Amino acid sequence: KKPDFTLFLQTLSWEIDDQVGIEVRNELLREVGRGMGTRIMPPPCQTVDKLQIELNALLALIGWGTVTLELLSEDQSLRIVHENLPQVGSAGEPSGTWLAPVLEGLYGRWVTSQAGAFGDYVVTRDVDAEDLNAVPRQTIIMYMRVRSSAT
Amino acid sequence: KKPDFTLFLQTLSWEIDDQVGIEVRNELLREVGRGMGTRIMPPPCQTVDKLQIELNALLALIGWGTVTLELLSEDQSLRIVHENLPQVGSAGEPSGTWLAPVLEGLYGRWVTSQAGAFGDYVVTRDVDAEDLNAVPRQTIIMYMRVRSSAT
Amino acid sequence: KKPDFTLFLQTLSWEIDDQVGIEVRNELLREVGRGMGTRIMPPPCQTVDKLQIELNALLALIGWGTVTLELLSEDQSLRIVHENLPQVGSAGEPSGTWLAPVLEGLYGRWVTSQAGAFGDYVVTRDVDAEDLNAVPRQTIIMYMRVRSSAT
Amino acid sequence: MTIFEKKPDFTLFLQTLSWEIDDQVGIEVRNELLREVGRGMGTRIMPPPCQTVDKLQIELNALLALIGWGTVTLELLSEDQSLRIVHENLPQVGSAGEPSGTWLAPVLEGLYGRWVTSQAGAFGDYVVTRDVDAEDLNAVPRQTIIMYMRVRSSAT
Amino acid sequence: KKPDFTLFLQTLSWEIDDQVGIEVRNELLREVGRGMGTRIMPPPCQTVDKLQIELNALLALIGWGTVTLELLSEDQSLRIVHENLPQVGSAGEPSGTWLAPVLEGLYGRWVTSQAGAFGDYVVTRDVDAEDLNAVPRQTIIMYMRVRSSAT
Amino acid sequence: MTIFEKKPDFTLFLQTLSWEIDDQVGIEVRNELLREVGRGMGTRIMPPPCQTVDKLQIELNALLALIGWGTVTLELLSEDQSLRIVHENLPQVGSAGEPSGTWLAPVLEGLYGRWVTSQAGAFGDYVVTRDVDAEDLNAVPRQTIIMYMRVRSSAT
Amino acid sequence: TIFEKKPDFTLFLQTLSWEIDDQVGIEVRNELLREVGRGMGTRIMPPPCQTVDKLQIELNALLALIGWGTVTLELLSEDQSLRIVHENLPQVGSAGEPSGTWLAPVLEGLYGRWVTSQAGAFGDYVVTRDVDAEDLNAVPRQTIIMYMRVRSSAT
Amino acid sequence: KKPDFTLFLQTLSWEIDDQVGIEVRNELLREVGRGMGTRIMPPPCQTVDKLQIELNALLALIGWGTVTLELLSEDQSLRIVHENLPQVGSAGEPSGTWLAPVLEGLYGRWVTSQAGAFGDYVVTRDVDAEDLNAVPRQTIIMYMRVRSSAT
Repeated sequence: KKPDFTLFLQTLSWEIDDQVGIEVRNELLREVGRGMGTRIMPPPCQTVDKLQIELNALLALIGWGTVTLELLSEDQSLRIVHENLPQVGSAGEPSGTWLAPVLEGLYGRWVTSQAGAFGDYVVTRDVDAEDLNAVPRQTIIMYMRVRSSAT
Repeated sequence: KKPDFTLFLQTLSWEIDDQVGIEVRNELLREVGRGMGTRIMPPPCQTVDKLQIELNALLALIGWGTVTLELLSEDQSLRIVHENLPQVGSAGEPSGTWLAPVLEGLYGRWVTSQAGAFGDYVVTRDVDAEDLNAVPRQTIIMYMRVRSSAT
Repeated sequence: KKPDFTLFLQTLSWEIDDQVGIEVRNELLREVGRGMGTRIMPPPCQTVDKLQIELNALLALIGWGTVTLELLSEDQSLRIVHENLPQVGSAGEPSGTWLAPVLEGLYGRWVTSQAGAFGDYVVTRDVDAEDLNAVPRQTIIMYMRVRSSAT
Repeated sequence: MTIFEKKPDFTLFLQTLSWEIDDQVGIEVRNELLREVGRGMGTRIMPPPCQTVDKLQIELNALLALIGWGTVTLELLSEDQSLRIVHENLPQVGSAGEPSGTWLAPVLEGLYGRWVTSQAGAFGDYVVTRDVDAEDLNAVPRQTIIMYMRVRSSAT
Repeated sequence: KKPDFTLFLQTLSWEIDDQVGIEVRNELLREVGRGMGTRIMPPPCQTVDKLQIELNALLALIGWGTVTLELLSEDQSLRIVHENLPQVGSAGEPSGTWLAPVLEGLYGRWVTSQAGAFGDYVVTRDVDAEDLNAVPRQTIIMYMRVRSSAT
Repeated sequence: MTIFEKKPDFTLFLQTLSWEIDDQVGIEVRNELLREVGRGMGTRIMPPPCQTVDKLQIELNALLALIGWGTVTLELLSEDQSLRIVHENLPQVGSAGEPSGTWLAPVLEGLYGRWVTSQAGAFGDYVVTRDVDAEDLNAVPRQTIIMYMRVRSSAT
Repeated sequence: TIFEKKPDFTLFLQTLSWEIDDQVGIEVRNELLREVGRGMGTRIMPPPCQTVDKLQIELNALLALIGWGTVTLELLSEDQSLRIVHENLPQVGSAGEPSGTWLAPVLEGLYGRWVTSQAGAFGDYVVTRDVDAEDLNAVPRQTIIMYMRVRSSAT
Repeated sequence: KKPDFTLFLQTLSWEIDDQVGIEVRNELLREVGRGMGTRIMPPPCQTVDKLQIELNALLALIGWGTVTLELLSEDQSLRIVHENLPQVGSAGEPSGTWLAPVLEGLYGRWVTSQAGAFGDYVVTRDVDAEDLNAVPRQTIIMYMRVRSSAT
C-alpha cells in the first residue's frame, strides 16, 4: 500500500536506454544525482571521517546503501566505495547498476559542498578495479580529484 | 530498509520536464505504462466486475492504488477511476500527478488485453472532469473508447 | 510471513475450477476447512459469547478476518457472519469469495467440537441474505442447525 | 488501535490443502496440476525480453523478490546441452512433497518453463525438469530445487 | 518472527482460573501491575493533563491501549478510562478483560504521587459503570479514591 | 491520533508475572503449572499424523513459526531408545528460570509431551523430560532447551 | 551481523526536554529549538516552487521522509500573511505550551528557512507561532498554527 | 507515522556543541541518562548475569543495542561493554558517539540501583580502552568503581 517503484524503474530504464542511448542516459542521471544533493545535504564537516558518517546517515534516510571515503594522498584523490546500490532490473553496465551515475552526481554535489573539491563536474567510475577485484555487482567504486584536505 | 525512490523520482521529474516539455514527457510515460502492462497482466475476465477485482490485485502488488471500472454503454465507453496515484513531488498537470500518463499506458494494455483485444480501444485521461468534479488530487479519471469515425 | 501466496492462490483457483468444476471445488474446499479445524482449535467453551472470542483469536493468528456468532432465539440455528474473508482474485460466487467454502468446513469443525452441534457435515451459506442486507463482497453469512442454546 | 491483519497467512491453508490433494489423487497428478499452476503464474508476471542469461537471472530474481519466493541462478552447460536452474528458498508448506518440504517445487517447472522460453536467443521447444539425483550429490539444502532446461524429447 | 504470547496467555489464564478462585487470580494480577509499575514509570507531573500524556507514552511503549484521566472534584475521585486493554482469550468478567486487574495495580503505582495529590489512594475497577456507559468489551473504568468506604 | 501499528507486547507483563509466581510458590509448583499450560497449548495447536521423524520435525517447525517460539530438531537415538529434542530460541522472558532466561522451558515439556503422544501410534507410550546436564557437553546457548523422549516405565 | 530494531529516541527526548526546561527557561529553550529548526532546513529542502500549492506538495514530501506530519499553506490577501497549519507534530512527552508541543519552535525555524528560500527577489518574511488562535478555537494538541508575515527575520 | 528523530538530533548535536562545548554538553547528557533510569528500571538481581539479561531487555524495548557486564573483583569493579550505541551524526568523541555520556548516566542509575546502592559506585567511560582493543565505533567501554556520586 506504500508505493513500490522497482517495476516502474525497471520499465523506465529500458525505454530511456532504447530512446536516447547510454551516453545521454548517463548525463540525465548524473544531473538527477546533482539535483538530489541539493534537496538533501550534509553539514560542513571538518574531516573525511566525519563526512563519511554524515553521508551514511543521508543514505540510510532513503535506504540507498552505505559508503566508505578513502583519502588518497596521490592526485589528492578521493576513493568512494558505495555498497548496495539499489537494483532496477538488468539495465546498465554492468547489468544491475543502471542507477550508478546518480551516485556520480550525488557525491559530486555532496563532496563539493565540503569545499575540499573542485565542483560536482567529474566523478569517475572505475571500471578496472570494479572488475579486477571481483567486487560485488551493486558495489560502485568512484574517484574524485580533491584539494589538499585532511583527516 | 528497502530503498525509497521518492526523492529520485521527484528530482528526475523536474529534470525531464525542463529538457523535453509536457507532451514528450507524456508520450514516454505512456510507453513505460505499456511496458509495465507486458510485465504484470490480469487473466481473461468474463465481466467488468471480475476485471476490476483482478486489476486491484495487480495494483495491490506494487501499492499504486485502487480502481473502479464502470461500463458506460450509452457513452460507448468505460469510466476508469483510479484512486491514489502515487505522488512524486509537485510536477504534473495538476501538480502531484506526474505518474498519470503511466496509468493511461497501463490501463491501455490491461483493458485491451484479454476480451478487450476484440475492438480497437484507446484510453485517454479526463483533465476537465478532474477540475470539474472536485476529486482528490491523486485521483485520475480515464475513458476507454473506440478509435475512429469520419466521412 | 515473507513468501506471498496470493498470486499462487489466484492461479490455483483458476486451474482447479477449470479441471473439476464449481461442485467438486466446493467439496475440496470444505474438506480443507475441516482439516484446518483439526490443526488449530478453540478450548471447550460454555457460551456462544466466549466461543466468539476464542474464534476471533484463532482467526487473528492467520489474518482471516473476524466473526460474530448469534444463537437465533429459536430457529434452533446459529448465525455466523464472517467479515473480511481473504480475497483470491475474482473466482468464486460471488467473485472474490473463492475461499468461502473453507469457512463452512472450518466452522463446522470448530463449532461441532463444542457442546451443541450435529457434526461438521452441513453449514449452509446464505445467498439471499448476502443480498438482503446488501453485504460487502468479503462478508460471508452462514447458518448451522444447532442442538440447544449456549447462551 | 488495531492492524486488521492485512497479512492473511495462507501457510496453514496450504499445509492442509497439500495433505488433502495427496490423499485424493497421488503424486503424478498433483505434480501436473502444480506445473500447470506454475505456467499460469508465468502468464501474469513476466520478465522482459533479455539478451543474455546473466540479465535474465537479474530479471527473474526481481520477480521472485516481488512475491518472496526465493532466489535463482542460471548456468549454461554447452556440453550437457542444458541450462541449469538452481532455485533457493522455495517456500515450504509443511511436510508434503518429495523430499518433504518441497511440495511447491513442480510450480517452478511450469514457471521457469514459461519464463525462460525465448530468452537470451533461445528458440524452440524446451522443458524444465527437476533432477533429484543432482540435488543429492550436491548435498543441497532442503528448500533448494535443481532443474535442467532441455530440448523436448517427450514431455508436454 | 518476534514471539507471540497470546496463545500462551489464553492457556495460562484458563489453567490459573481452574486451580484457584476468581479473587486469588485477581490479587495475583494486581501485584503484577504494581510490579510493572516499578519497571516503567512517569516523571512527577505538575497537572493531571500532563500525567495523561505521560501515561499514554508508557502505554504506547508496550501497546496496551490509551487512557483518559478526569478529575471529579464533587465525587472526590479521579475517573480512569482505559481503552483497548489487550484481549487474552475469553477468561475474565466480562470475558476478554482477564488482564483488567493488572491495570488496578499499575495505575495504582503510576498515579498516587502525581499532580500534587499527596496521600494514600486505591485504584478500583468500577465494573457497574462499564454497563452504565454502554462501554466496549476492552474498555475498563476505574476510580482512584481515598482508601476506606462503605456499601 | 494514535499509532496505526501497535499490537500488544507481553514481555514486560511476563517478566513481572514470572517474578511474582516464583515469589508466591516455589520452582517446582511453577514448573508443574507451566507443564500443564504446555499440555493445554498442545490441545489448541497440533500437527497432522506424520509418517516419519523428519516430516514431524517439519510440521512442528510450522507450528512454532506460527507463534514465533523458535525452531526444533529431532533425532532418534536407537541406542538410548530415545528421541533427543533440541529446541532453539526459546522466547526469553526476563531472568527467571533455571538457568536464568529459560522460565518458559517447562511449557516446552508439556507442549512436546502432548505432540509426541499424538504421534505415538498403536505401540508408543512416551514421556518428555528436560535434560539440563546434557546442556553441558553441548555447552548450548542459554535459550536452547534439550529434552529427551523416552518410553514410560510404569513400574512402582 | 546487523542489529534489527531501529533505535527509538522518544524516551530520550522526553528526558532531555525535562532537563533543558529545568535548566533554562521557556525562552532560552525556544531559541535553542528555533536554531535547530533552521539547521534542519539547511539539510533538507524544497526545490524553488512557482506556486503555494506546489510548495505545499514539496514540503509534505520532506515532512513525509522524517514522518513529522503534514502541512497546508494558505495565502491571505486581506492580512499580509500566509497561514501555515501543521498537523501531527511529533509528541515528545508533556513538555511545551500547551503540553506535548515542545518541538513546535523547531517548526518556526524549519518553516522560516524553507519559506525564505521560496521568497523571490522581493520577499522578506518571518514565520511566528500564533498560540492564541490555536487556542482561540479547538485545534488538536499536535496541530500548530503559524503565520508568515513581511518583516526581517532575525532577533 | 513513526516520527524519525535522527535528523533532529544530528542538528541539535551541532547546535549544542557550538553553544556550550564538550564538558557542559557531556554533563547535561549524563543528567539525561540518569533521568531515563528513573523512568525505566531493572528488578532486583541476585547476580551480574541476571542483571545483564534484565538490562538487555530494557535496551531492546527502546532499540539502544546490547550490553555484557563483567565482574572483575566481587564488590570492587564492573566492566560495562555496550554494543550498538545509536549513532546520531558525526558529533562526539570519537565521531558518532555523541550519545555515549547518556550511557554513563543510564548505567550509573541502572547498576547503582537496588543491590549496588550500598557501594557508593561511579560509572566512567574508558576512552583509550576502546581504541587499545580496537573496538567498533559504536561500542562503549565503561567501568563501575567506588568514589563520590551525587550533586
